[PDB]
Amino acid sequence: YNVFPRTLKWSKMNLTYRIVNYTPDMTHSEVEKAFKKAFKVWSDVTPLNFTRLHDGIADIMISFGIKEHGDFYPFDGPSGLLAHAFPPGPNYGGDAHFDDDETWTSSSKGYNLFLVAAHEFGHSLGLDHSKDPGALMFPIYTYTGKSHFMLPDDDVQGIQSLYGPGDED
Ligand SMILES: NC(=O)[C@H](CCC(=O)O)NC(=O)CCc1ccc(-c2ccc(-c3ccccc3)cc2)cc1
Ligand SMILES: [Ca+2]
Ligand SMILES: [Ca+2]
Ligand SMILES: [Ca+2]
Ligand SMILES: [Zn+2]
Ligand SMILES: [Zn+2]
Repeated sequence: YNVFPRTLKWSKMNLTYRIVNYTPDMTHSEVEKAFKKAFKVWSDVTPLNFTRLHDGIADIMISFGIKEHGDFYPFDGPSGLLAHAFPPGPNYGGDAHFDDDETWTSSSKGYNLFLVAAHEFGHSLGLDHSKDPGALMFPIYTYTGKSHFMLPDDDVQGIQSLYGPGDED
């Protein structure tokens, strides 16, 4: 695994997030739950906590967009780039953007929002790309048909090197 240069990292363990808008492809309930499940991937093996905020500015702002969408990193229509995320820091640090030209799903048809989000949140938390083909932080989108996603050992090691492991006894 690899961490971002400068080892940009969250100093607080209690993070907040907020979904600013939604993709039409899935119900709101379904989108909220994917992102929640994506966060649990990482908080299960660390002392990090993710709390939904009702309004205002959360540590991790989550949104959808197409093409030119408000920053200087436009999306590219269907296929190609699926999402992008900013490394830990103030303001736009931690924020994740997802390309709504993609068809998002909770299954195998389209791109699976949960798996893309889980990979993107790895970035928000300070992981770069892994050279290990079995890694969640591997740079190529990869589908799995497993009910209970198992975060690969490479990512566990990577994220624990930043934040230590999860709780005890
Ligand atoms: N093409 C680009 O320039 C951007 C850069 C932004 C970025 O890298 O974040 N990449 C993407 O959009 C693809 C983002 C991406 C999303 C998901 C996954 C992804 C990787 C592995 C598994 C997986 C790993 C183990 C078991 C089952 C699934 C799932 C999703 C990889 C890259
Ligand atoms: Ca795209
Ligand atoms: Ca932020
Ligand atoms: Ca869409
Ligand atoms: Zn963006
Ligand atoms: Zn990536």
